[PDB]
Amino acid sequence: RFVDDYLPALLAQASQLISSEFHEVARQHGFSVSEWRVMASLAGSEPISIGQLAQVTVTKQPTVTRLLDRMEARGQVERLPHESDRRITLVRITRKGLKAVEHLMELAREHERRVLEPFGLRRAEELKQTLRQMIDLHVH
Amino acid sequence: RFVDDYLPALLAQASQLISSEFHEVARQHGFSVSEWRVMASLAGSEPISIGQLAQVTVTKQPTVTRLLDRMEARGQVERLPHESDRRITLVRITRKGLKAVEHLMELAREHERRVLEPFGLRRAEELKQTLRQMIDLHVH
Ligand SMILES: O=C(O)CCc1c[nH]c2ccccc12
Ligand SMILES: O=C(O)CCc1c[nH]c2ccccc12
Repeated sequence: RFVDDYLPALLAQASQLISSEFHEVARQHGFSVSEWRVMASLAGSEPISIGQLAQVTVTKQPTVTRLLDRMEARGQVERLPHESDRRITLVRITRKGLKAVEHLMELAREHERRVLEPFGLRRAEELKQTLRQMIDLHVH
Repeated sequence: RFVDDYLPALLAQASQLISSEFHEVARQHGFSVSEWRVMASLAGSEPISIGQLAQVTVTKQPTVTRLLDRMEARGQVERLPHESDRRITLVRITRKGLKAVEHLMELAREHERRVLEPFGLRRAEELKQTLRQMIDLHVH
């Protein structure tokens, strides 16, 4: 059957199944999916643009802006002007947001280790390498 | 940074970027994303359950049921009773739906070939193999 080997379908199914496993943990720790994606994407990062955040969190930019309105109100993130461009807003995690998400990030790493363990280090690194190359070739 | 190598984030970004490329083609041919996923998942398939269709199309089951209401009204799919279980509904593509989607499926195969060409046959097959194994290990 067409769908059994069609790459976009395989990527989307694998992504949904693994992510839905971790979302149960995230919600048990008081996070929504979008809050978790934003804080995990910003943790240990320099400030990035709203558009970059939208791409890496796979969230539409108007949705991200509304999310940042409330996460900034809760002191978990901060928006800042671009040092040069008046049309670009940067965003960073605050210390409060980092402390809020650090434990969950450790649980995320453990869950990822469990997902990748049956494949071995070689196949795991090959998968991550291929995905990174694909993203860098298709990002706008 | 955590997010740069986190497998669920890599899978979701790669999936979104590649799929969004093909969705432009699908809509130019008059398909919505959900209609394309249903018809492509059913093409060349025996009847499958609603729950199976929801999993492979990564669409919530109530959403799939509403979608099938209108696709069945347009004669593109047919729901049928399970030969044994009264609690299971099966669904299939009709000849009309297959003829509607066949050309688009060829374009999908060409787009996939372009996406995978830089990686080579070995890395492409390794990726598809790993994704299939991951789905089969995490599907409920
Ligand atoms: O490209 C998409 O629309 C998402 C990938 C995808 C998930 N399930 C699918 C079933 C058939 C064709 C494509 C898909
Ligand atoms: O697990 C998810 O919520 C989807 C995967 C995902 C996409 N972008 C992300 C950014 C940070 C952490 C996880 C993700």
